[PDB]
Order: sequence, then C-alpha cells, then structure tokens
Amino acid sequence: TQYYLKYFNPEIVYPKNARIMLDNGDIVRSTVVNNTSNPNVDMTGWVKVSSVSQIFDETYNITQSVINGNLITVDNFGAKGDGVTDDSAAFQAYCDSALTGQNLYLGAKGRYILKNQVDLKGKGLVGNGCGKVSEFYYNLGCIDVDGSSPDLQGKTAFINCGPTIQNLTARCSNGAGKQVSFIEIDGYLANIDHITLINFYNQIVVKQALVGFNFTNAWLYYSQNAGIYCEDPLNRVSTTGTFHNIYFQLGDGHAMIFDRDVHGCDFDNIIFESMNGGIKARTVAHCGFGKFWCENLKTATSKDWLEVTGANSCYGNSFTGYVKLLGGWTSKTSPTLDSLPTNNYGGVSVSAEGISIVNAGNKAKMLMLPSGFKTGNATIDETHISSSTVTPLVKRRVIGADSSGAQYLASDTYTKLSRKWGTYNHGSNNAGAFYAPMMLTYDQSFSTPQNNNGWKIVKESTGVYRVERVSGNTSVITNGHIVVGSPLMGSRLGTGTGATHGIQMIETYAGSWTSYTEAAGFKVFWRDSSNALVDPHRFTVAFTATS
Amino acid sequence: TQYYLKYFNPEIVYPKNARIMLDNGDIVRSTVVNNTSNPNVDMTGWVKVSSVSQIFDETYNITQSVINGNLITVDNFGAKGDGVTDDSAAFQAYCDSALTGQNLYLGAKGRYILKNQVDLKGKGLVGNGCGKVSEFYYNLGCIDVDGSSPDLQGKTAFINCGPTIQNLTARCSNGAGKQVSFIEIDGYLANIDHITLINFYNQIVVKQALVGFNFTNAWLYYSQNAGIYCEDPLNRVSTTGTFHNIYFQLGDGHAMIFDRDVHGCDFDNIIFESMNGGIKARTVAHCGFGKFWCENLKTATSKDWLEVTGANSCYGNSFTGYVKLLGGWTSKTSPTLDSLPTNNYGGVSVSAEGISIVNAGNKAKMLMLPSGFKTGNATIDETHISSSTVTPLVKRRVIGADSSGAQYLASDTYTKLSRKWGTYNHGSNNAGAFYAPMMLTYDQSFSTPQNNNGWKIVKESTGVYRVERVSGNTSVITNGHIVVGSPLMGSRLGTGTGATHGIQMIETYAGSWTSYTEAAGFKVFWRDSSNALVDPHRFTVAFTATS
Amino acid sequence: TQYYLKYFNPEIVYPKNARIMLDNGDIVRSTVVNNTSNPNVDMTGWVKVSSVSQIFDETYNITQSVINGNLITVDNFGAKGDGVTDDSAAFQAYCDSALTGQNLYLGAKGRYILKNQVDLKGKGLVGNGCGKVSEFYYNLGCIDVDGSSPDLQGKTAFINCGPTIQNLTARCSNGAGKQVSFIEIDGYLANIDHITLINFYNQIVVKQALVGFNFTNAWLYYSQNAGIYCEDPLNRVSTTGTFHNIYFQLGDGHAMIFDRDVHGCDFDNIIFESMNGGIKARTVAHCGFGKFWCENLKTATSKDWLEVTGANSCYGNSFTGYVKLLGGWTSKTSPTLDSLPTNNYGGVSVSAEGISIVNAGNKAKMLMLPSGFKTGNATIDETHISSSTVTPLVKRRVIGADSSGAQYLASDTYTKLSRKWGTYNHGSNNAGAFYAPMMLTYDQSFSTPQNNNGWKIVKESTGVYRVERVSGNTSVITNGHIVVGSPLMGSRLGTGTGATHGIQMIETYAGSWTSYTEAAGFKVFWRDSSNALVDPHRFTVAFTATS
Repeated sequence: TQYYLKYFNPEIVYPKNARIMLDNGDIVRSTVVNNTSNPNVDMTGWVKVSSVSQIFDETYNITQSVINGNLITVDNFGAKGDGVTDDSAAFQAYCDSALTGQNLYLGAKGRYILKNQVDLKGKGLVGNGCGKVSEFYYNLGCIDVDGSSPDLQGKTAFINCGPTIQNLTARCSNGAGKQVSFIEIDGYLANIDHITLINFYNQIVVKQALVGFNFTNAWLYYSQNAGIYCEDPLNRVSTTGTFHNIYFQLGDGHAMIFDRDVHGCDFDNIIFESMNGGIKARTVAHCGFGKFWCENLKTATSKDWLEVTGANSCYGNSFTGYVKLLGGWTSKTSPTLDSLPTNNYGGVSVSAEGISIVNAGNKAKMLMLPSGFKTGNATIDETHISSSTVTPLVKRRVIGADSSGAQYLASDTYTKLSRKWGTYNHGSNNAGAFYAPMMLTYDQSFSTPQNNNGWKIVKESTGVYRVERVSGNTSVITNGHIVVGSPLMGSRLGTGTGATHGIQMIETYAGSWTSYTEAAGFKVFWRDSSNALVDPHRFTVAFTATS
Repeated sequence: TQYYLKYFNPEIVYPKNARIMLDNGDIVRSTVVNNTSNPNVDMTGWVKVSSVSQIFDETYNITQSVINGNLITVDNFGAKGDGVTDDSAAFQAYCDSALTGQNLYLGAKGRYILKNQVDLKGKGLVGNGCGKVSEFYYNLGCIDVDGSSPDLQGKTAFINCGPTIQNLTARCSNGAGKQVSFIEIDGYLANIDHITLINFYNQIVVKQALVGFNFTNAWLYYSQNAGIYCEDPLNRVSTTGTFHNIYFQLGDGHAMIFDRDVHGCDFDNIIFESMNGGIKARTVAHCGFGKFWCENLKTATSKDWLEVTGANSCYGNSFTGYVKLLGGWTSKTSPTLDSLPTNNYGGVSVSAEGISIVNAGNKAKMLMLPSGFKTGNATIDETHISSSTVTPLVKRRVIGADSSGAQYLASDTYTKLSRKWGTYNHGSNNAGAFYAPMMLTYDQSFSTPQNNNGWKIVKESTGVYRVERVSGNTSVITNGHIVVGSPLMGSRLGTGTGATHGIQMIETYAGSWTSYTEAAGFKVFWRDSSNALVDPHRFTVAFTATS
Repeated sequence: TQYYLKYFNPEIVYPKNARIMLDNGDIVRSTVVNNTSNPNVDMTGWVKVSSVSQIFDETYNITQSVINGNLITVDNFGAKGDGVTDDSAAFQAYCDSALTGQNLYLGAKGRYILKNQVDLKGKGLVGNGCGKVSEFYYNLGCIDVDGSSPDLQGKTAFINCGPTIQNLTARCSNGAGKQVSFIEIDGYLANIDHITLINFYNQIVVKQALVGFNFTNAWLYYSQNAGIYCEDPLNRVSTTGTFHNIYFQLGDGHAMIFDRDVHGCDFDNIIFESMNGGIKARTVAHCGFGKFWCENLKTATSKDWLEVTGANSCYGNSFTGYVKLLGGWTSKTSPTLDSLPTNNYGGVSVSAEGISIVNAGNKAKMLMLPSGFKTGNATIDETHISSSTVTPLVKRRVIGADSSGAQYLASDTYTKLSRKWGTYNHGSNNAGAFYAPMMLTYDQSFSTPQNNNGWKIVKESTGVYRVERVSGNTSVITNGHIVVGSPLMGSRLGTGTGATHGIQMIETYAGSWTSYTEAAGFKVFWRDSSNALVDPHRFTVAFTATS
C-alpha cells in the first residue's frame, strides 16, 4: 500500500494499459484487453516499459529505438574496450549482424583487445581516431591485437576487409617473432586513409592485385617484415594504385614489398626513417615517384630506396620528385647516375639534381644541368621529331647585335654538300660565312684512290689531274670555292721541289659552268719553273660545292 | 488493486509529482501543485514520463534529449532505408528542419529509395559508406534513386547541395533512357571525396564555374552522359579545380564534359576504363595533368584522352605524368608527337616517352630523348636567357684528357668575325685550334662582285686585286691567316694555264699592320711563268680575321 | 487512491523491486530485500528508473548507457552552441573527462561561442562540417571564438591540439586588432583536412617544427597575419610537411610564414587571392612546388609568391607546376627568368613557360623552349655523364636521306687532333667529310713563334721552313691534307712579289711516311721565278692531322 509493486496473479484479468512487474521487477504494460497471459512466460499482449521501443523523442515523434540506428559500433555487441577483455567475439557479432552497415565502427573511447582473428565479412574498418605513436593515444582509442595469443600466430588479425580502412589506430602487443599481421584487404577498389599502425609482421596485406587502390596519410611504425605487402599469387599484375603521405619508421624489413609486378602506380611524399628496405618489386613499369625522404637504416648498412629485382623490369617511370638520401640510402634513379648498357632503372628523372632520361636496356642517357648537357653513350643526336622528314636542320646561334642593338642569331648550313656558319656585317649590311671545305688528296702510292663524297682525283696525262665524279655521283658543284694545296714532288716524302698550278672546270653539260656556274668537277694542271707539265707524287685540294 | 492503471478523473485534485495514465495508456506526471487540468486535452502542468526529455544519463547529468542532438540523420525524420519505401519526404523534412546541421546524414544501415527530387537547401551530403560497385554494398548503405519515377525524368535527384559530398554510395535504378542525374553542386568551394556513383545521366552536375573545387577518391561507374558535367552557362570560366584518384568505368559517354573553359585545374591518377570519351572542354589553359590510365572504349573505336575543341584553345599546360593508352585511346599530348603549324595541344610534356615543349599556334617543338634532341621546325636555336645580352656564346666540349687524366673540355669561338674550335696539346702544353675561314671568290663574269661579311675582291690594275672593305665595313683583320686559291685563266671555264701569287696587306692606318698586325684587307698579285702580271678570270681566297 | 505517488516513509520496509518517489518526484526502485534506507539521503539499495542505466535496447540486450558511449560531444558536457552562451567551460570539461576519446567533437548543429582559451589536453579537433565562408554555415555548425574577450587578447584560442584537425568551420568574431589566433598544434605527426577558418591573427600555429605534417583541403580567409605560422624557436628545421588544396583569401598578411628553415616539404594546388604575401621562409631546401594561382593583392603593390630571405638559402627545389600571376604577384622561379651570379632561387623549373635548371650560388642556367636552348652564362657544355670518361663525343645530325628514303644522320669528329663533319653520297655510296684544318702562320716579325697544338714554323735555311713539333709534342700527322698559303715577301706589309712552294714530309721514324703515311710535320720550300730559294717575311699553312 505504501509502495508500488504487483507481480502477476493468475486470478486477475488485466485491462489494456494495466501495469505490473515481472518476477525480475521490470514493469510490463498490457497492450490488449482481457489480458490473462503470464508475461513471465509469454510476452504476447505485453511490452516492457523500460525498453527504448517504448521511449519517445517528442522532437521527432519517433522511438529511441529508431534514433539508436543512427550509429552502431562494436560497443552495441558487448565490446568493452578496456585494455584487458578480449573483444573478438563482439567484433565478430557486429560483422555477423543484420543491423550493421558497410563498415565496422569503434566506440568513442576504448583500447579494444583482440585475441582471436576477426572475419570482417566484407565490412570496412573505421576507428575512433588516427593518433600519434604513443600510449596516450592507444589508451584513448585503438585496436590492440594480442600478438601473444597462440590462435593469432602466423595469421592476419582481420580478414576480408571491405574497401575502407580509415580514422584508425591499431597496434600489436607482445607479438615479437609471432608473425602476426594486421589486415587483409582486396586490391580492387580501396580507400585507405588516416591510419596509424604499430608493430605487426605485415601491416597491410593486399590480396590479389592492386587496381583503383588508394592509400594515403598513414603512419606505419615498427613493422617486422613490411608496412604494405602484395603477393599477387596469380600474377594478375597490380595497376593504378596510389600511395601518398606515408611515414614508414623503424621497421625491421621493407616499407613495401610487391612479390611481382606493378604498373601505373603513384608514390608521393613518402618517408623512410630507420627502415631496412624501401619499396621492393619484381617489375616497376610506368609508375610515378614524387618526393621521398630517406633517412637512416635500422640495421642494414646500404639499401636502395627503390629495389626492382627483374632484369630490365624497371622501365617507363617518372622519377619526378627529389629523393633525399641520408644515413646509407642509395638510389639507382638519380639524373646524374651514369647509364649502364642494360638494367638501368628506366624513366625520366627530374629534380634540382638534373633533368635526365634513360631506357632500361640501352646505354643512351641525356642529362641537362645548369652548365649544359651530358650524354651516357658518348653521342648526341640532333634530328626531326618526324621520322619521315629528310630535310637538313639549321642551327641558329647568337653571335652579336644588329644595328638597333637587338640580338643577332646567325644560321648555319649542314647538308650533304655544304658545311657553313653564317655571319652578318651590320656596318655594311652584308651577309657572310665561315666554311669547312671538302678536302681530298691525290697520292700515287695509295692502293686505291681517296674518295670524298663521290669525288676522287685521277691522273689524266702528264701534269693534268681530274677532280672527278665517280659512277653514281650525280651531285654538282655550284659556284664553288677552290683551293689547291701543296705538292710533294718526286716521291711520297717529297724532294722539296715545287710546282705551279692552274685549274679548269669540268662541266655537267655544255655551258653549265660558263653560263650557270655548275660543274661536275675540275682539272688541276701542274707545271715546273720552265712552265713544263710535271707530275706531283701527292697533293691536296680543298673545295666547296656551293658559294 | 492488483495492477496499476488510473485514468484522468475530473473530480480529483492531482498533487505535484502525481502520476496517471492518458487515455492511450502513456503515463503523465504532474509538474504543478493543485493540478485539475485534463492531460488528454491540455498538457500544461504535465509531462510524459516516457519522453527522452524525462530520461537522464547520470554520467553527464543531462537528458537523453540532449544526447540525441549529437548525431541526427534522415532516420530521425522517418526514413526507412528498406529498399522499397520512398524516403524523399523524410530527406526533405531533414533539410527543412531547424535542428539539422551543415550536412544531411544517412543512418547506419539502409538502402534509401528516392522517387522524388530532394532540395538539399544548401546542406552537404554525407553517406554511410563508400562501397564497391555491388549489391552487397548497396544493401548495407546507399542512396538508391528510382530512375523509373516519372517525377525524376530529365531532372537531377538532388539540387542545391552544399560544399560537401562524402562517404557516399549512390545509384540510380531502372533509369536507362530517362536522363536522371544525381546531384547539383555549386562550383565555388567544394570538397567531394570518397564517393561511389552508379548509373545516372550526369553523375556530378557542377553549377556555375569551378573555383576552389576539390574532387578526390571517386568510383564513377556506368554514367550515360558524363561522370562530371560543367555547363558554365554564363561563361564565368572555371579555375582552380582539382580532380584526383577518380575511376571512370563503363560510361556510355565521357568522363568529364566542360561545355566551356577551364584554367589552372589539376587532374591526377585518373582511370578511364571502357568509356566513350575522356575529358572534353572548349578551352584548357594552364592546367596540370598527371597520371592517366586509359584502357578500352565501350562502343567507340578511337578517342583522345583529352579533347579540346577550341582552335588554339589548349595552351599553357603541364602534361607531366605518363598516359597509358590501351584499346583505342589516343593522345594529342605525347612528347614524341610531331608538331603542327597551329592547333597543337600547347604545353610541356614530361614522361619516360620524352621531355618536350610546344606552343599551340606554332610549329616549334623541342624534344629531349636518351639519344639527344629532336626539333619540330627543322631549326634549333642557341642564345642567352636575357634578351638584351649580345655577346657571343662559347660552347665547351669534351675532347680528351689533361695530363692528370681529368676530362678536358675545349672551347669554341663563333663571333661575327671568327669561327674556331679550340684544342690543347698536353704533351707540349700548347693551345691549338681548328678553323673555318671566310672564303671569297673573284669572277669577272659575275654581274655583281661576291661579298663575304663586308669584303669583296676588285681588280685594281693588271694582275693586282684588292680584297677590300666595302663602305660601312669598319671591322678589321687582326693577325689573320691567308690562303689564296686556284686561278682559272683566260675564261670562266679556264684554259688550264697557271699563275703565281704574292700578297700585300692593306692597312687601316699608317703602320697598323707593320706594328700591330691590324689590316683592312690585302692585295693579291698574280704573275705568269715569265714573272709578268696577269689577270685570272676567276680565283678564290680564304682568310681569317683573327689568329 | 486515484493517482500514483508515494514518498519515503521511515516506518515501512520496502521489498526488492518496490517503487516509490524521491521528494523531487523521481521514481526509485529497491534493488535489495528488507530496504529501510531513505533514498533521498542514501541511494544504496536503490536505483533511479528514469536513468539510462535502467533503460534497455532489446535489439542488443544492452543499456542505453552503453549506446550513449558510441559518440560523445561537447553537448554531453553542457555546451549550448546557441551563438550567445560561452561554451568554453563545457569544451574544457570534455577535454578533462575520463570518458572522451582521441578527439573533441561538436554536436550536430551549433554555433559554439568561446570566450576563454581551451586546453585540448592532446585531443584533436573534429567539427560538425566544413562550410563555405558565410553566416549560413556558421549558424548551422562552427566554433565562433569571441575576439572581443579580454582573456583571449594576444593568445591562441585552442592550445595543445592533438594530431587531428578536421571537418571544421571556425571563425573569430570582433577580434580586429586583438591578435587572437585559432589553434596550436605540434609539428610532429599531424593530419589537418577539410577545414574552413575565418579571421584570426594566425589561423594555424605550428609548434616546434614540421615532420610528417599533412595539411589539405582548407579555406583560410581573412587572417590578419598568417594562415599558417611556424616559428620553430629552437631551430629544429621543418621537414616532410605537405600543403595541398589550400585557398588563402583576403588575408592582411601572408599565406604562410616560416621564421626559419623548411626542407623536403610539398606545396600543390594553392590559391593566393588578395593576400599581402605568399609563402615566406628563411630557407627553402629540396621542396616541391606544384600549381599556384596567385590573383591580386589586398593592399600591397608587388609581392613574390615565394619569398626566401636567407642568402643562397633557396636551393634544391622543384618548381614543377605552373604559377599563375595576376594583379601584382611576381616570381623568382620562372624558367625564363635570367640568372644572377648568386642568390638565385635554386632548383628545376618545369612548366609551359619552359624547362630550366639553376643553382643558387652561380650564374649557370639552362633553359629549353620550343625554339631550342638558352643559357644564363654565355656558355653551353657538352660532356659525358661519367666524370672519369675521357673519350671524345660524336654528334650526329640529320642532313638528308639514304637511298631508301630514311633519315641519314651524319657523324662529326672533334678530337684533340681533328675537327670534321661527316657526309655521305648515296648516289655513289661514298663517305665524305667537311674539314676545319689547323692554321698556322710564320712571321719573322713575331716576338715568339706562333704555335698551334704543339706545332710551330721555323726557318731552317734560306727558303726552307720546318712545320715542326715542339718539345713534348708526341702527336703525329696520319695521311693528312696540306695547303700552303700566300707569301708576304720582303717586309711584313709585303712588296707584292710572289713565290712558289713545294713540301717535304718530316718522318717520326725511318720510313714512317713513305710506308705508313705517318709524319711528325713537314718542310715548306719557297722559290722565286728563277727557281732560287727565297725567304718570305710571313706566310700561312693549313693542314690536318688525319685524312
């Protein structure tokens, strides 16, 4: 009478809305008229008044039950996040539930211990913060995998991850030597961002091959084998993966290991600090590499920041950010690196160190520096972009000023028949040129006549020599310059006696020279001091095929 | 007596804190003394005890009502997310509510059907996960627009979106041919990231023009017209938009369509897989393009990855990532592409294919490859960076080693008056040089005298010729080398007779040559075998203006 | 009898599950048998039935108390977010609470006023949306710092921020001239993304130095001093910071100020609109700079987009995006900028403007444009990539077509002893060449003999001259070409008389020339018209050391 408490009584008929207590003390309300059912064994016709399905938010005129569908976490399934209790069953219940969405979520605060593998069943993973690598952040929010658990030895803690890993701090405690990896995620369609992973054997285990795989803003500390590992067991070939803003620190192994081939992937703003390896792959093809900061090795003495193991399997790449190398890191991608005859890390390299380009399987490499150019094969080509164009080139070079004081660029000539360098006199307004003539020498001791460009010198008769076209030479001299050189008389060594020359042109057709200054060649006539025709043993001529 | 149930009684005075039931069975509590008001018609002086305003979390000493303000979603407004029920009214109620924040949020799990257009009223859109393109993820969390709804035909499903679209999966079901687009968002200030969009006509409809518009990490599948469409009807000109990590797959149209002009935008790590078009725009100016992976076309046979329609309207760009082309995709931006006289896709292009630079409206293009250089206009210039500097250049080239075994780079000379290539003898420690002299020919059959660089040859008298400066030529010979060539006697063809020459310098001032080896020119004297002066018809001289 | 209300009565023994009212009207339930304790003064053995610890979600069989641990915000601690009430104490309570996780969170809707500094105690900051810069978004969700509050003058509103700032809109109201800054965050390990900051003195205050610091997608408007400020008081040197997708608008000062040194940082897709300064630092070393859009200055007339104050302290950089300059912005990094002898902004610069490379402390700079090349020091070098290789180079140049119509690239020669340019006659199938010979002049008026490449000319006897090797010249002539020039007789000016020459080779060993065409040099013999030996005053020779 002085308090409220009534248990079920089988003699009573409970009207609609009547309230009594279950034997455990919880109040139930009848939802039907003439209720004679015992709510302790049969809840038909009754509801528990302390249930959120019976509590309403008047602002929305909906039950608290509905509002509790806004955000569901592992806490809903009994996870404690208390740094001690194994929450693996709660995590699994979440992933097996009909009520949960695309991703698994952690509660606001908790250090969630996992002593058994969790099958995410295709759900992604969203944590409760991306923290620094310190106990302060682990205590506020993280997944803490128990690496000492026998059931996790040699296994990955999370399998069948969906396309999301984000906003997460996750560590492995007491797993040294137990080969506990963190998470398995498929290579096709992933967004991984804002994560901090601490310890583990492999931190990110990629299944199958990359394609549309995006990875950014990750602090990956103390991995024992790799920060990111992609086996690609079926050799699908990884493509179109992006890896940005990743800090790899104090790992016993590599930053990234691809057992096989990587194509069209992008790597930028990556840090290797005290690792024992950088990025390792069998093949790296048509990938982009931006800025890398490589500082110190954990126990190794020397390591390449990028390690490609296949012969001529590093090609088509863009090494277009500066790679900082400190404390033992080396590079096979620097613009200033000398080329090899084969097995170069093929690609374009652009940084303050230089602008260069090289292919994997050839010695050719060009490098531009502030001073000019360097070549890897002792050769520099100059030609047309079009492979079909067969005109000569003209090079223009600043040599002075015109009368107004503007730069004067002079033009050269390099054809099959002419080598010249232009000039100009702005005082008198006359073009000019410097000449590299054809030179050609007759020597009666030669086994075969010397030939320059289809011309040879032959003796016609005593004292008369033809500088003549050989069979097939249809080229001509047009208004050319002619210089005859010095005679060696009497023998190849020469007696020291002299001779006087004159010339006569050889026409291509009657009147070709007289009228049009076209010639096939020319004759040289040699005479002694008595004006008699004489035969030198050897003499030179120099001539041009144009004016 | 054996249960608890009391309805309102008008004869009773209810004290403060008294509890009774409303006619519907819900308990009310009196908040005032002497309460005689019927709570069924007048709740003044009463509160409903099952309301969250009357439920407390003792940890915080606040009502559940306050806690329910932490996260509000469309579920608060009656959205079912059940794959059947039209939730459009609930979505609209959310956007019209005084209680909701910057963005619209989905509940934890739900496939939210929309059969009518939703006006976001400036709210952004945050989903419940960025999933793969599969029913598994649609069933867990997405917006599912009913493309068969007559009220959505030819319209956009969401209008007036705020500056956020994120963490979202959205599809259009049964909308083939109905031209249903997904969302309209203003071009000024946007962050779009971690989205998956499936079907629709235009997936992202940008209103007005881009500026400060950031778009990343998007899987855009099966669009019928475009993944991203920007009309820019007022021709404001789009600027400063970023488009990164986008996978366009199996669209019937283009990846991106700009009807007008795009300036200063960045595109990187984009995939076109089985599309019918890449990025199309009227003008593309000063944009950055990084890595593209273009593989296969849906029904088209050949498409450019970047399609710019305006004449000379592609200029100032950076094509600085590798563009992979497979299955019909083409490019107008490759470093190795030959230049056109006009309508080039103007910009710098850098990849393993080459390093090149070209302007839109000119044939000039330079390309650096491992082998050396290629030009698009048969010309290569060498000059100063400064347009006012008018000194000559010096080229240095490795030609051997010095006595210590270090590389010896020799210097050339190319001035208005001298062309030489330096050398050095490290055995005797003497500099040397190779010479390209001026050559100049006299021919009495010429209509006008030949002139080289302000010098011509004229007959002074029988057998005496001046190699002399013409009016305005104030340049000089300093300690030069002189070679006289071969005479053609008697006629232009030549008789074949010879002659003997000597020279005499022409001074610039009295003693200039004798004392300072400066000359204006020189005379050539020709004599026959009897030492009498004679006149050749034609002869050559070669000389240098410096030693 | 006609309502439910019973207060505590000390004469009564309350059984387990008995319910009565506290004096305030709240119902309590006995949890123990034989309960005689007054719940108004002693809650042992009682529980409040309206507490969320006594409310259950039957879907999960957990209390609402547990569900309320899923998301905790400042609203849990009494924050009103009403645009008037100071919520600083509530924010501080959140950060001091044992219940909260890594980050501080805002409620769904609220304009949260702060009139006092909040110490985040190492917690990061997560807002309720990243809005546009307008009252519409401030009213829906932001932090609104009261800049008129005396307690905030000259201070930062938030101190000791954790590694996260995201999804946030924050403004300072009425703070003009009060030097109120927004937030202090440590430089080591940060993820800042999707923020909008309005007003403040310094918006982001970085403590210590950058390392693993990632900053993206930020709209930073109206700062009075800087958008981002890093003092680095201990000169630790900032490294490995990324700054992407940042819109700086209408700031009275700079976008970013580093008082000291920055290494290995990346800046990309940044906008300066009506600022009074861009990025300022003492040292910028090995940093990457991508696309910048710089449009207009607030009150300044001219500002560099990048301002590095230290002498030769801008070096090693990559300026590899286009920098748009409008309305007064200038640049010291353009590829077309002329080099200085010192204090260049050192690095590689790549854009549609050109491809260039320069060092800080030297005049050297190379630039490639569509036309060819430009140099900053009037010099262009061509050498090997290897510093130890001492072979000559060969340049190949397109000069025509072969008989099949394919491009023919001809090879040059430039050794210590030979300068030639190759050619080929495809009509007759003969190689050819153009020659730049050594030239060397004898002059009896010279104070010392002229020397070219270890050869000089000396008089042996009347009319006999040796073109001979000097001591140490062990180089040889092999099958060379020889041309003797024109004699100046009788005096340096010349009388005009002539002479006739012949030559004789000088062997290196007996038979060297006769048998193997090897010579040390050659003799020149000069004779008058009566065939008597005579001595010219001066004469030239031209010769080659190879055929």
